[PDB]
Amino acid sequence: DKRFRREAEFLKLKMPTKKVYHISETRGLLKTINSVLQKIPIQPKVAEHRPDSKTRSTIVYEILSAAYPFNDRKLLYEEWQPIDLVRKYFGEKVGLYFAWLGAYTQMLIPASIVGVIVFLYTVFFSVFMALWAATFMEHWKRKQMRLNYRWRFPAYFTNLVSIIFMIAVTFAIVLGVIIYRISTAARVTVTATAVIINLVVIILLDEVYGCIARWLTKIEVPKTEKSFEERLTFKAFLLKFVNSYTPIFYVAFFELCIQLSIIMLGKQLIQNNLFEIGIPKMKKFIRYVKRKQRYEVDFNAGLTPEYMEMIIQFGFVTLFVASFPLAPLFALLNNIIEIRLDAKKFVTELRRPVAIRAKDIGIWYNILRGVGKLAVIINAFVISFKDFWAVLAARLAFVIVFQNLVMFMSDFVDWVDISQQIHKEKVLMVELFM
Amino acid sequence: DKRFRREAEFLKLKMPTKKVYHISETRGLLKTINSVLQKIPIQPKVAEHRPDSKTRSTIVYEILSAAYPFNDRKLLYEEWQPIDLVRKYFGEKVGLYFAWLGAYTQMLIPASIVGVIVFLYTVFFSVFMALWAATFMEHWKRKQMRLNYRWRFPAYFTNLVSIIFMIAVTFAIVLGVIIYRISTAARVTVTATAVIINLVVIILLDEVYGCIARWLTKIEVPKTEKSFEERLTFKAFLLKFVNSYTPIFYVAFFELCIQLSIIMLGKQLIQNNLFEIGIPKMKKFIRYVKRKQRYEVDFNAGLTPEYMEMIIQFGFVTLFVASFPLAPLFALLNNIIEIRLDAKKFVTELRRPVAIRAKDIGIWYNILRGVGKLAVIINAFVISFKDFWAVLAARLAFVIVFQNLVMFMSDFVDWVDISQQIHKEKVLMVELFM
Repeated sequence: DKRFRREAEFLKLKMPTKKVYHISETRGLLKTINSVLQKIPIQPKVAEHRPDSKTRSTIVYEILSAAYPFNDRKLLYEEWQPIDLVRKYFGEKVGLYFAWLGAYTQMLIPASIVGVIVFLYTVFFSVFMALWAATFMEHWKRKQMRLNYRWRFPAYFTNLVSIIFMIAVTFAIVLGVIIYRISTAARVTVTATAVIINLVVIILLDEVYGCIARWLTKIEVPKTEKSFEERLTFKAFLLKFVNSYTPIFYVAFFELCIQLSIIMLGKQLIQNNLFEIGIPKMKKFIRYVKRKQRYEVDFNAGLTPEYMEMIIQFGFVTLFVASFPLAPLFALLNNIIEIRLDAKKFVTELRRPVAIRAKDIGIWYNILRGVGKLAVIINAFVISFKDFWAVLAARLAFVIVFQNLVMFMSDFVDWVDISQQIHKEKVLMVELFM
Repeated sequence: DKRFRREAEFLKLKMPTKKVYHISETRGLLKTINSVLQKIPIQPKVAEHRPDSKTRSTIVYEILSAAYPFNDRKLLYEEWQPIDLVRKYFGEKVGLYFAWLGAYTQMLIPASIVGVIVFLYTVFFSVFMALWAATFMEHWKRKQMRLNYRWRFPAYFTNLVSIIFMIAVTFAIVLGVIIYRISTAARVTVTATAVIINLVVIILLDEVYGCIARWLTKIEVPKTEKSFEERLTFKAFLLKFVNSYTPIFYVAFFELCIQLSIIMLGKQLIQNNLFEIGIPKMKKFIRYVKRKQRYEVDFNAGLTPEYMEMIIQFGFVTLFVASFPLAPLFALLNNIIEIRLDAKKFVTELRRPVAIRAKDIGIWYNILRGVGKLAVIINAFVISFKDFWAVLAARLAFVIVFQNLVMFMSDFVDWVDISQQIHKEKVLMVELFM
């Protein structure tokens, strides 16, 4: 692993005392910023007392201006399922990211088929769709165990402040859609353009409220780098899910589901893929013996949004699971596509580090559980949506039995291996201990 | 621990080989049935290798016709909160039984106060009552951690058979109430007598369907004595909760809540207390040097129903939590009363054994969680219960927002210590290990 860099020199000598702990390193000088690499077994045996080059620079990070750290990576380049050297090389938490990502593809897999069978020849698609959700959570957890075998008051005042400015942004979005209706007001295509500039403004407000949430999480003085990012993700899916889901919410009570699917595909392709590849050309044209050349390539890395958008994709998977079926299929196309571009995007990365000790997606996981939770009553609530009073009455009745039958089916699924190998493995642990 | 008793003699010698394992015992002969006591430190040190007289006869049971096993018990007799020698003497699982029983009293404690404040001067009692339920589960679990610190197809064919005969008994109860209406048919007091004979018939059908469920669980060939009793309890609360809750269900859709409270108090006093003390007089009049006299007293022990009725008491706590408030207060009187009679009932027991290794009530615990779960929508569903169509419409609307606000408050409570002592305790474990 390497490093970049008066008080920098003196505290650099203070850092060299930490190099004098048990470390072995070297320096490299070019382009008016310092750089220092390192590599060191007996000291790694002391590291083995504290708790395989991935583990090596990993433990170097456990030891610790800027800083950093390929024929097997080229073996990935030909090779890109990928979980073996993906875990061995890319990392564990991101290995879960591509892993449960590919699981999200696997949930996407048989689901679109029955949706095509639906669109051939009506709410049973939504019912068994919710079943597909619960099963997706189910084998998500089961497979999570499988790869687990394969491996003070002013803060709450600011919480109320984020509540108030949050709903202020929400009604601001309501001004986006209502003023969008005024914008297309004075055939369908004027509203299509208003949806185009509207989702463009959503592309604006995503970075706007998003980096605003970076100020919300950055101004919270987070000591730990596990819970601060967690609640930062909580606000992220909060305002972001408000941002995305807000327009379809304006569609529902305040048809245009084709525009919703256009925003789905363009949000997949034109926004995420094309803008994401645009960022590679942004840094690229902004710029535009073996280990020496790779160290030169070092001059040439968040995950949560790349997690969260899949959440948004799951939010794509959930909400309009009410209306139109076929968005799941092309959604799965964007899934496998963004899987491949995710892989090559990881190839394009700025030297992403290791990340150890994680069971699952956690905040994202139970966040998805709650996504199903709000999703059921939500999509039902749109699904039902003189004597017309009694019509809406019967509508509310189907809402009710829809709710009770819905969660009843949810618990019915919730009724649902290698612990035998855990037991005999522990018997072997005492046996080798003997 | 002791024992009672041709092939009995030969297999008795086979048992004496198990006495020749590491055991020390003695025999005693009277009244045409055999009896053998036992007591044995080095062999108990071998028992300490396998995993304090309670632990002694406990491990004797771990070693194993009929069989069995008091100035500290008299110290309980004056002493009867009781958790110290209750755990030390009475046992751990039953110590949880009296423990979370007294916790159920503690939930009963401040709850009746606001109910009196209600009955002075309307659904907010039910709302905060559900809050009292969720908190009851909450500090039930938290206190459970606190005392935790202080310590193939034909079977499913029979499951369908129990379903069919179960609903057959349910409609049979519907014949009980409807034929009870025919019975009082040809002022209110004729219906009071019909309720009297009705609940008497419920007292019949409790033992009837109850021992029928003993045939359901006894004919299931249960190998283990942990899951068979669990599902036996599941059928027990199933048919029993159907039995009790069936009449008020007949009251609701098919006022008489005073008769419901009369069945509550009489079910507490006349049924449970008076019939229970009647069983002591049943065996008593059916019958009607220190260790010698106590061994003579040995000639002179289920728990689940004694658990389950509290469930029924919780089922008393839940359902008519819709209608009338003051049944909680006298219910708490029956709670403290049945706590005392529970204590002296444990004094009256037929030499109850030890029971180790249990975190909590389990089947009963999440059974109570589901009791709240069905309870919320249930009591709401009774609580809302030309243009009268639109009246029931608005009724259904309050049902809906009642449901969403209800579970919303439930999760709001579900947002909610000595693990520090666990950590420093483990630091002391390595330290004493050092």
